[PDB]
Amino acid sequence: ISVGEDFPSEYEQWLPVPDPESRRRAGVLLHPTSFRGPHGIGDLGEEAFRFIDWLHSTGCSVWQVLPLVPPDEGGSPYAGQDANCGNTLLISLDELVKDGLLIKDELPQPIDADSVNYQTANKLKSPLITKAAKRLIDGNGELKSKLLDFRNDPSISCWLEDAAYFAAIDNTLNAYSWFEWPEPLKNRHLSALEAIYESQKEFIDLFIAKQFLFQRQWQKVREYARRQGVDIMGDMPIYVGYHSADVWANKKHFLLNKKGFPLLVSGVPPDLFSETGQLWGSPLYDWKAMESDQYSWWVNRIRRAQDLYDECRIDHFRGFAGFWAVPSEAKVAMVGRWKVGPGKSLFDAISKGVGKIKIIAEDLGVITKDVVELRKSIGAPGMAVLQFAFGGGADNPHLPHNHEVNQVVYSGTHDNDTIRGWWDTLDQEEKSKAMKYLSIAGEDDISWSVIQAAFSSTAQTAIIPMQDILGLGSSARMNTPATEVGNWGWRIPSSTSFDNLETESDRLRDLLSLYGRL
Amino acid sequence: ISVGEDFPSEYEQWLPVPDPESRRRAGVLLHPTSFRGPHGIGDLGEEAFRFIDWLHSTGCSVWQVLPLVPPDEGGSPYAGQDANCGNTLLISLDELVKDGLLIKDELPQPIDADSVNYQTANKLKSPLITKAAKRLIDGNGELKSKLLDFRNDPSISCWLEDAAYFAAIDNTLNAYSWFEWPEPLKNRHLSALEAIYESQKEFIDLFIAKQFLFQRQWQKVREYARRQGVDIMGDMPIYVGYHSADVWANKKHFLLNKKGFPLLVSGVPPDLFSETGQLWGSPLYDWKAMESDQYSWWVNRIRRAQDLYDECRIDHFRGFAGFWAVPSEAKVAMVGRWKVGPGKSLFDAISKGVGKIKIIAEDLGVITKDVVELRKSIGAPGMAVLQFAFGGGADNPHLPHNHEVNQVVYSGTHDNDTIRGWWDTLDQEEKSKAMKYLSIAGEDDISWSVIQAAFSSTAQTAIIPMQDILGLGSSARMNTPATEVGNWGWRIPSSTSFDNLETESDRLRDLLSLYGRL
Ligand SMILES: C[C@H]1O[C@H](O[C@H]2[C@H](O)[C@@H](O)[C@@H](O[C@H]3[C@H](O)[C@@H](O)[C@H](O)O[C@@H]3CO)O[C@@H]2CO)[C@H](O)[C@@H](O)[C@@H]1N[C@H]1C=C(CO)[C@@H](O[C@H]2O[C@H](CO)[C@@H](O[C@H]3O[C@H](C)[C@@H](N[C@H]4C=C(CO)[C@@H](O)[C@H](O)[C@H]4O)[C@H](O)[C@H]3O)[C@H](O)[C@H]2O)[C@H](O)[C@H]1O
Ligand SMILES: C[C@H]1O[C@H](O[C@H]2[C@H](O)[C@@H](O)[C@@H](O[C@H]3[C@H](O)[C@@H](O)[C@H](O)O[C@@H]3CO)O[C@@H]2CO)[C@H](O)[C@@H](O)[C@@H]1N[C@H]1C=C(CO)[C@@H](O[C@H]2O[C@H](CO)[C@@H](O[C@H]3O[C@H](C)[C@@H](N[C@H]4C=C(CO)[C@@H](O)[C@H](O)[C@H]4O)[C@H](O)[C@H]3O)[C@H](O)[C@H]2O)[C@H](O)[C@H]1O
Repeated sequence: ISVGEDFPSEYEQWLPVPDPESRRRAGVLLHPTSFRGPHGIGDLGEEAFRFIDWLHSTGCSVWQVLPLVPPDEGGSPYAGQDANCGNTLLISLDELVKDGLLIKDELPQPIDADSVNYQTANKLKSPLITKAAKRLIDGNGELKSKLLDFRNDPSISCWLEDAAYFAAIDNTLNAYSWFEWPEPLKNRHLSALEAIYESQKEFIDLFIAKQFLFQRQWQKVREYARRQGVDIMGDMPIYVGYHSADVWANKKHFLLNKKGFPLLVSGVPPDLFSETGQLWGSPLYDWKAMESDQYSWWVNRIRRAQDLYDECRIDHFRGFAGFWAVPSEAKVAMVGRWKVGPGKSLFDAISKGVGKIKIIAEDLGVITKDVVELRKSIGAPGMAVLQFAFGGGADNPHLPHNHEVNQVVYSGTHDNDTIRGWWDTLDQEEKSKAMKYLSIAGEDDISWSVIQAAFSSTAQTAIIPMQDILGLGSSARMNTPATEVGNWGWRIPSSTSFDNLETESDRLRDLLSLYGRL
Repeated sequence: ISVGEDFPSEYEQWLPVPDPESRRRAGVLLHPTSFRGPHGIGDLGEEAFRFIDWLHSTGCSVWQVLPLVPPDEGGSPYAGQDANCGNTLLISLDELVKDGLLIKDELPQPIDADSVNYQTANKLKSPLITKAAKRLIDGNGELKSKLLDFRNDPSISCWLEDAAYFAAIDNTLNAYSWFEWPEPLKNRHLSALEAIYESQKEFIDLFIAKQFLFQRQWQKVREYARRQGVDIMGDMPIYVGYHSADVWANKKHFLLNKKGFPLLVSGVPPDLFSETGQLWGSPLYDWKAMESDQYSWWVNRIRRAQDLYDECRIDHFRGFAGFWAVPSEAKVAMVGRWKVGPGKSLFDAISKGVGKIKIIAEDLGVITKDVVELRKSIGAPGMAVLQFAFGGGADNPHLPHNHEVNQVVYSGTHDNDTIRGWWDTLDQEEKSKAMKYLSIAGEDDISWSVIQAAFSSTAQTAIIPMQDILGLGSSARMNTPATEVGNWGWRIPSSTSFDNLETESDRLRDLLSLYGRL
């Protein structure tokens, strides 16, 4: 219509429509090992479905988990034994009964494990998981046909075969790591791998069958989440452990010497958690090498993650701009150097290979100019953690008035204390600063005040740890960085069920309503 | 530095620097007619400088005024008698004593005017302002030389001459408006204008001298503001009155019939303020005609505003996308229709002619898709008013969780009640809704709770009316839309001075500090 002319009679109702991709929402951070149950550890069975139902009733639409990789021996998902495999100790045994692979009589006696012991859980559950996998590979029915489909899926076998062979070799040998393996296994000579197949054929087929079982139980949890309107946000650990099929089967893509030993290892300089810095110990990526077959190993990680999650947190995102390299012999991280990461070049390859992708940049720590620019050049939202909001002055980016829309706000991460515990240890200048910003009734319910401040944010997504919805103290902390004992063990108390959290559900629902996050 | 290589030793300190154009700030809305003083009305003398000093001590860096045009007879700046002229009743007489144009003995006896009466002020001040202008045009000194410079400034005369001639003709004739003027004055015949100059030469030179005096006092106020770090935000009324030099000297650029009578007039459909809508009564722009000499009249408005202000509010911004046209004979606005505005085409011409300009879009009312898009396509911030936040649900754009960064947040505008008065009339559903969002101590200090909510916003600029800093009731309301009597009259109580507002100053300074607006 030309300037000056009349509009049609429905001009007043030509109102702007809210973008569905801009929808405000809330979520809960809860790793599946924290579910209750009689087998020493949480699993992908009934408790997972009950939690989704409870989460649905709160109005939350996001469930954030830690990485689902097989953890290290202290329970850590961030130096896993493989990059793409699933933690087979998350397999529900009760579910294997529904699938026909176990009979009820075989299910073991319950144990009291108010925290996870990964070794206790392993001794109790692995015999039955192997028995179930044995019955699966023996059968000729529909489930066997689904296993064969899984195996020869081109994008499963490009990681699954190497991982089975690796697990098989490690079962044959007494060595501490693959560094000590004999040269022909260590460097993957065809005949040596052929011999391993012949002598460890059954073990290999069992390992592949256990990965199929994990895959199946997880995809069912995720379908049930989708059915109840819940997206699952996974977690992509930046580094993988030395003793893994990933490092072993792609030596030239890591920073190792001629004999396979790491030249440099991962960590961060002196920070909040340690005076000497955090020495993680992982091997590091030879980025110029990776660049040369298009980061195909990184592109397969993201493809695997797309199959497991709706959305994905990229751990230590800053590491792709610049990474901290410590000499491999060092006993502390504080002696080390910053090195140039792959930058945008990695993310263009992920785009080109995988397509459109929902990524959350965990951009916490030392944030330099090149990190901020990388995050913005791929469009990924960053993070705000309220527990870091009350040091410094009013320009602190974690304070609500400084949040952005394309961002996720946490009360805290799995690396922080709970709110209660954090408030208990808090320095007095930081505490009275926080009282001026927050709305506090009783200090008992400081959790709800912080949760309230997170939801009132302009940030599109607000994530709360289950510990803070339950108002738990420091004994419920999931992880303390720069410590080796007593992490990754927290479980929901055996006496709290998802049917006894109606008050919490309502109180949350009220807040999401109030801040337009339903 | 290539991928994999070491960074230099100052990598940790390559931290991102905050953009100075992103600086958060606060301000006060206060029209100069509201200043105290003995002459029935506020002026650009000592009270203006005292306010700037007080404003500086609070930490605010913005002073927002209403349009400074000569108002209509009820005091309204939004249907002024001219578009570019200054309200000569804002001239300080005490300042004219300092300039040598008046002697102290001539200054009149004080009057008690706790609200402005524009006619009382006109009777009292105009004889002395004319006396002062007479002494100015009679002189041969430095001030006369500055007047001559003002006159022949090419971008002053392209509006000032028409406005003097118009005022001169109106002084000669008994007519109500220029519609009733004889054809040769009405249509600006050369010989008829020549005759006016010869018979009204002195009046004309006096009018031009009064505009010089306004210009001088205003530029001194603005230089003092700049010295104290205070920007002045003006206001660009969208429409100008029928009886003005603007309409008269540019007939073909308005929607008038062959004889000069308006075909259509301005207003808005049925809304919050009136069941029949607001019939403003102004003539309307013939936009296709204006497009044809590049909107040169609009481009001169903005040029004039650049000379008076740092930044400018565009009143009824939505009107440039679509405008409501009511038949001229109508007694209510509710019978009318929406017509297509000039859109981006106007703003490209302003860019091309004036350069870079700091514009605030007053995008309140009925907001259609084409308004949101126009605002965004020129990059202008919009507005949020907290007084409209508590109708509807959690998607209401005036609620703090929905603010954007490129935005100005107000407790209220000059069109709203004060906070106190607003809270006093508030419906009970709206009131308990507000109590859940706001932090309220005593209801007396509801003003400070709303001021707090405005400052805590992510919006880059927060503006508060002086009435709310003083915690005043509805009697201090500046304007009620769709009313004709009792507006534009509010003045600071004669017993409140800027030296007795230390507590207010501190309390504000505390809030700006807390929300990073210092
Ligand atoms: C944890 C987090 O750290 C970095 O960000 C921190 C930052 O450092 C802090 O300063 C702070 O920053 C705030 C700041 O305080 C505020 O002032 C400011 O305003 O805001 C900033 C935030 O912007 O907090 C942030 C965030 O917490 C990183 O940047 C961040 O990405 C990190 N979080 C990630 C990353 C990892 C990486 O793995 C996870 O790390 C966890 O897992 C590892 C691995 O298990 C664990 O390490 C333990 O286990 C190792 C295996 C062990 N290594 C030994 C191994 C051997 C075998 O070879 C031995 O031979 C030898 O003895 C050792 O090498 C480690 O010793 C052991 O510690 C980490 O502890 C654990 O945290 C994080 O979970 C993940 O979220
Ligand atoms: C005022 C404001 O109105 C519009 O926006 C409103 C909106 O209409 C409201 O509904 C509400 O919207 C909210 C809503 O409630 C919420 O639910 C929702 O969530 O948010 C929205 C906000 O987005 O509030 C908004 C904002 O207040 C416009 O869109 C907005 O731009 C307007 N504000 C501007 C514009 C003007 C333009 O004039 C100013 O108007 C003021 O000045 C005029 C001029 O004096 C005054 O009019 C009086 O004086 C006239 C001379 C008189 N005319 C008579 C003349 C005659 C002869 O010619 C007579 O014969 C005849 O009887 C008359 O025509 C008028 O009668 C008289 O009223 C206005 O009253 C005065 O307000 C605003 O100050 C400025 O801020």
